Amino acid sequence: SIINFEKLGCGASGGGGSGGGGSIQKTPQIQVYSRHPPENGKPNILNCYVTQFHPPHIEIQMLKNGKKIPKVEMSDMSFSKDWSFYILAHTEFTPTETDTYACRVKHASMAEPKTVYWDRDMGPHSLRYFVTAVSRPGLGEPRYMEVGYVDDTEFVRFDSDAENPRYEPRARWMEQEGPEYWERETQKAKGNEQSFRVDLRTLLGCYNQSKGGSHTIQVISGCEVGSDGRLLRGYQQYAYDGCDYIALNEDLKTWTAADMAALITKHKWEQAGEAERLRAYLEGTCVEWLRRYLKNGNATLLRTDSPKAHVTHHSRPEDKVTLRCWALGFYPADITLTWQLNGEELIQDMELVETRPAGDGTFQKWASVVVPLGKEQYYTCHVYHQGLPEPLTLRWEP
Repeated sequence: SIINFEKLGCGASGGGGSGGGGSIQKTPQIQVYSRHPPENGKPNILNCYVTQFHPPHIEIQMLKNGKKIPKVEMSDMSFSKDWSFYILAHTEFTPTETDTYACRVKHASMAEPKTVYWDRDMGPHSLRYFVTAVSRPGLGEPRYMEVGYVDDTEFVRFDSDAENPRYEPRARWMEQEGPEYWERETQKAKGNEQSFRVDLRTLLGCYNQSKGGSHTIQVISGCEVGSDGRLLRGYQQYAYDGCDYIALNEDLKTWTAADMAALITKHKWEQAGEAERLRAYLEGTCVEWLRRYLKNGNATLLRTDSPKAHVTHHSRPEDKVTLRCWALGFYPADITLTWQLNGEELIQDMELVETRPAGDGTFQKWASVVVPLGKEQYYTCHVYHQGLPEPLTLRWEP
């Protein structure tokens, strides 16, 4: 159960650089890839994973031979611990030898849309809430969202963009909570929404920003608990336009303000005993609810799916070849892939892709090395994942 938020009540920012006020934007990183190994003539799903961007507004289109693909589904948007947003667009498709696919992204951080072509050569637990408030001049009321996570698995979500917005289960094991829970969480969310609506207004004044621009407030709030059930760490951190604003220190008693506007918030909260209020929530309410949720989803929350790995072989100019080690169908996302040349791990030549969602609950990742033609048997790929009885070791098999 998320905490009830207290307004920030900012002061003049005196902006002369980085503050959370008028954010310097983050450029989207894009990966375009299929969910399953591509086989000409076989139905598949093409994914366009977009990450690391800010502001949250973004336009994504998928293209086939240069023409917009009509039905492209979009996952709900989320953001990461570094405040940046991410989303997954995907479409059903049947690849052929000559059809070209691409993903085009328009975002305020770039002068023009970026088009990326699909190339297919071959113990401890936590309860965290990620909150987003985004003003939208000319597009309606501010959008407000509360997204809850138990150990990185989304389990609840409230999104104001509806006629009767309500807290909703995002994990099937939450269906164990009765009507009272949903009703209470929903009303609390609607109350929190009001506090953020007010803060968006006052921050504009503090940062001397135009009433015509869109701005974002983000919060990460929650607790991390050990296997013995004791609180390991408590979190209450805010960001304005993607930049740190104010955060509760690990002592759960003091605040760290990031700019002059936040200094005023700190003083107000100091005088009002806000840290004391958060400490109580973090050490009690937060931990108690986390225990309840962990009970509710128990096995689901400790599940693993081991990676299925294989190495593919690709030509290069002259006497070189690329060996690519693939890890597919694994869960959770944490994984390590390495390449070794007779006992040593390679850094120099290795290329990697950020771990990405297959779109079915599992993840994918690959790591490659460029090696001399004829020396493929001198290299071995190593795959490390918590679901494996032991690390996988593999080599190119012609």
